[PDB]
Amino acid sequence: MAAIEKRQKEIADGLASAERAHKDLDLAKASATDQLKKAKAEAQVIIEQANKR
Repeated sequence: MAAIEKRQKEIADGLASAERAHKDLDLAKASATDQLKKAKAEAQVIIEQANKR
């Protein structure tokens, strides 16, 4: 459906495509969480949530 009949090293496209996406989403989520936490904590005072321990 994607590759008709022309492709050699797909790992490359998948690496850059998966890397750029993973990094993008990661930075996005992190930025949001940090931004929200910062704003909230700044509003007055709010504890933090433990995702692990």
